[PDB]
Amino acid sequence: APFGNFPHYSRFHPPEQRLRLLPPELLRQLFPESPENGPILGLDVGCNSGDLSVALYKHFLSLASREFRLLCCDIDPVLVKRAEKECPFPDALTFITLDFMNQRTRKVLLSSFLSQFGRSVFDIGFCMSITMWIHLNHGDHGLWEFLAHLSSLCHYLLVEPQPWKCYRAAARRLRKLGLHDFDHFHSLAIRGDMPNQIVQILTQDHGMELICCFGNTSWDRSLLLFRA
Ligand SMILES: Nc1ncnc2c1ncn2[C@@H]1O[C@H](CSCC[C@H](N)C(=O)O)[C@@H](O)[C@H]1O
Repeated sequence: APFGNFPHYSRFHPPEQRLRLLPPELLRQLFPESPENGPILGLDVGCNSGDLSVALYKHFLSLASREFRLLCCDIDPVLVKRAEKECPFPDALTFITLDFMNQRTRKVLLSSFLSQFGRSVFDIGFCMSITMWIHLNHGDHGLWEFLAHLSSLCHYLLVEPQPWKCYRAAARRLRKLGLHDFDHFHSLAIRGDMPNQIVQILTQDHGMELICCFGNTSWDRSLLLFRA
């Protein structure tokens, strides 16, 4: 699993103590309630086995005027269709297999999904614990391009950057497991304060402003909310 496609990542830190400081009223606190805008469209990048996506859907409190549709994508197809067969809400969550660092696949599938509601772009994006894997697999330039695509693809963006602590463990686990091919740990110049580095990249470069954060940047894991 070089892209970090660990089966059932949910055994690793539980959904509940990654959203305990996340307000359930977030969907109420971010979007108007006029139904003319249509459903609230979320893009969950990196839905390992649907656990955290289902938990995010069950966690947010609805508006009772619009409905929350969530397109979740992942690079491992077996994991995606497991998430499909394990998923409580069929008519609310749509699972697809996508390598987000592929222009053609991403453009085609994301326009196929958003054509169903008009929706030139998404409403809210979810980038939970995928930053480090995009980084390790495509260098600083791939992290930059990933954040750029998500900034120009979403109105709001809830990123969970993995700290530099996890980088060492992941790089060791990949180097020893005959997979140092999917690892640029040496050539990474963006380092140390991954939350603040993501903040600076999404702020100076991609026209987004940090409007919320739940957790400390020096904590276990911090959640960071940007808006275009
Ligand atoms: N280029 C890429 N495009 C899409 N998904 C990717 C990707 N690289 C990695 N992923 C997916 O991103 C996930 C990161 S693991 C995090 C799982 C989930 N976000 C959670 O926090 O519970 C992995 O399951 C992997 O399958």
